[PDB]
Amino acid sequence: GDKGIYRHYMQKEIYEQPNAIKNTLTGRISHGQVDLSELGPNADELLSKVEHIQILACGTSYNSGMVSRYWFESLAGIPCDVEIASEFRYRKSAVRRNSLMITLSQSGETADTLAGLRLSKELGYLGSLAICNVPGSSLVRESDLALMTNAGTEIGVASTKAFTTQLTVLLMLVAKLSRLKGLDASIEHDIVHGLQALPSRIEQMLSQDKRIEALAEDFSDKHHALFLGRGDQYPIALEGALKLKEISYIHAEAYAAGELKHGPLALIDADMPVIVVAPNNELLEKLKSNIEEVRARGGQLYVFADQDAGFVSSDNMHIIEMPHVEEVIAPIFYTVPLQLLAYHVALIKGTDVDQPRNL
Repeated sequence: GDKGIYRHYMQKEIYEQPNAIKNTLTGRISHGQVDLSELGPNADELLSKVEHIQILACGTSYNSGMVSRYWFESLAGIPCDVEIASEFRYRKSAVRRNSLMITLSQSGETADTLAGLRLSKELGYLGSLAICNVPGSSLVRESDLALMTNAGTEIGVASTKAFTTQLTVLLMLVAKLSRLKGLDASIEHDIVHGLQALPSRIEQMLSQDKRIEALAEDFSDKHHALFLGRGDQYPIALEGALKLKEISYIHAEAYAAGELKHGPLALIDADMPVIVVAPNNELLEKLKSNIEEVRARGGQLYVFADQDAGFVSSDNMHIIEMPHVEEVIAPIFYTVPLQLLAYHVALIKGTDVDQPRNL
């Protein structure tokens, strides 16, 4: 990795995101559909007889996994369950009738997943689709089926592109399975549309850089933050929180937006800004009401929403507007501002973005 124009690998990776997402599509879309042809002819058996998915990873790879759960359950109608590699490999787990081992992972060497998988062999899982990003290495070698996200490599210790790409492949596989089960096949095409939209929708968001450099000032000297998502956006709060913990060292915690008032609200003052990710109007109405209950301790709500939704900043709710995007890929879109955000906080605090402390 040569740095080129950028200050850091991480910045670079963020800015490489649209491209990399190109590559993870190159020849997986043809006749404008999902071609899972590197899979080899022994692929499509199996996937048809699936009535449950089990995903299994660490770090950020886990959050990508968590996202794609929401997808399956609603889009492909296939039960999905997510687990942290370490939590898995030490419980007697009940197995699900006919189950797939999707094991998400970056470089596919990750100690914990690796043996997570192995335990499934002897637990009688239908088998193993790995998703990962390095050719032939220990996870790749022992998995039945591969889905190399080929990102070019990620040098910064904070997963950026690696997240988006994994989300993409997750997304194709949602499509492959939705057809291999009969359903509306429009439900494939939405994915495919959004899927092709995506690369330049991120460039949309990338251009918005500057406006995020602004907001990070609001965050650069805080020591707590509270990221709030719902449904499939919630796992994006986990990725939000995570990155802020990771590269800016702020205590960031993510939380189900519904749940503000069973715990955290009492934590909010001038030192814990609350970020929400992409609420709908009904949600926002509750959060608005929540945060007003704490205007006195000087708490602020920062909301990332569709310019299209016409929310308006009141004095202590601050709308950050993003462009419209197609619901199917929203989760992927919204990742980037949180990435840039964290990154800019890190930049202003001057903390070691590429190799951050203890990670």
